[PDB]
Amino acid sequence: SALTQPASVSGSPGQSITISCTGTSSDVGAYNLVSWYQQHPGKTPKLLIYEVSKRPSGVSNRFSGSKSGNTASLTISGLQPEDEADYYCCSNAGSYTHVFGTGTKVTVLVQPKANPTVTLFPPSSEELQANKATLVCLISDFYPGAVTVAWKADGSPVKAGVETTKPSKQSNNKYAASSYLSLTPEQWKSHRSYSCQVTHEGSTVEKTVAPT
Amino acid sequence: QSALTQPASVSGSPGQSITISCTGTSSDVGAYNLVSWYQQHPGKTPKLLIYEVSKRPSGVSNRFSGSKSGNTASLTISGLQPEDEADYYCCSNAGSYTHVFGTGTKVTVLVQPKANPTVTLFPPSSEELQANKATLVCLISDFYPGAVTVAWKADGSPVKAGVETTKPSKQSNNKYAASSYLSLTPEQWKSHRSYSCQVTHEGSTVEKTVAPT
Ligand code: NA
Ligand code: NA
Repeated sequence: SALTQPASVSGSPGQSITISCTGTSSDVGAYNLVSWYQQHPGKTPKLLIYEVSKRPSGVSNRFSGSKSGNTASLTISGLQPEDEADYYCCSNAGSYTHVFGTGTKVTVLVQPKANPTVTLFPPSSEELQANKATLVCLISDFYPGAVTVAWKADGSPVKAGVETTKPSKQSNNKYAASSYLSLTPEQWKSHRSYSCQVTHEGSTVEKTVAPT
Repeated sequence: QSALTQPASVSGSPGQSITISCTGTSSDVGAYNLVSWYQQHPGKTPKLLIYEVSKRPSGVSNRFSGSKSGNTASLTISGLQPEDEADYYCCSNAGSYTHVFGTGTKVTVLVQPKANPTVTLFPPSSEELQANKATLVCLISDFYPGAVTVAWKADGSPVKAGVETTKPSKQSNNKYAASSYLSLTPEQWKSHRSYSCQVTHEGSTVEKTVAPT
């Protein structure tokens, strides 16, 4: 069973952050064999900590590790922009078996937090004339680069047919993403409205669209 | 702190060949002819595939082969089959009585054919126009691999100002999706006769056109 980590955390340059990683008494709690890895996208992982608290040669002392019960912790002090990466824990579940955490993305805040602009598009006429009814929810100009998207039909949940893209930085150094909802024309015309609800930093924006 | 470095995961198509790498040091992989390879399916006991770099036990298919060069060892799986989907681990002697193991590689077996993108061009929405904005969205979906080139036109003429295109991301069907949006004022939108989104993917081109109404 995988080890449990928070999906993300953020801090300002110079701050201290802490990442926790929770397992069971058969792995994290059974041995002092917890290791921490830093991975930038596309690069091989770098070992930061091994055996709970030991640093390999050449690893900065800004990184420290500890453990209490079935939870191991990685602390990063003096947060620097180069520390923006994915961090995952690893632990022995036995002599040869290892279990891995799900990874925590560390965001180093390089600009003010920005709530997203949300623009919802009904199906185009070309689309409906072709018996398609895809809706697109454009989400732009937000920071940091994480949002939660939920669709609705007449104020009821809709989970099937939804695809949301991973946020990516645009030219204004803010993040953009889109979510689209594949619908048949019958679904589109049988409801009074469809809604795209976008949540960012606990704040929620909902846009609504209706057949015409 | 020692471990043999393996890529976390690779993937290949049925029938093709893949090669896993296993990087050690001059004191283990590079020092001896004693690299082994194991295959493990979830919840099952590991199976020795290769020992002493390239020797194959009886009962192991000859589709598995091992080699090494310098401080890096390699396992090759020819004629990839669905049953080959598993975790693969390398190990090497670090000395007479010591051994180092690898971090493991998940081998996923999945057909991933090329696919040209579906392109849907959206004109400005009503609420957007009443807020004095007229963004156009070009939805680009269901393509593989994850690289496209988007070009916008107005009146058949190239337009690069005010366009943003998201980095393509893999969707639930293992194909990629992205969107390109063009930021206009309502006045710009109405002052043109035509707007077009042209998507290029592997020597294939799709152009969609929309006009104000
Ligand atoms: Na113009
Ligand atoms: Na045009």
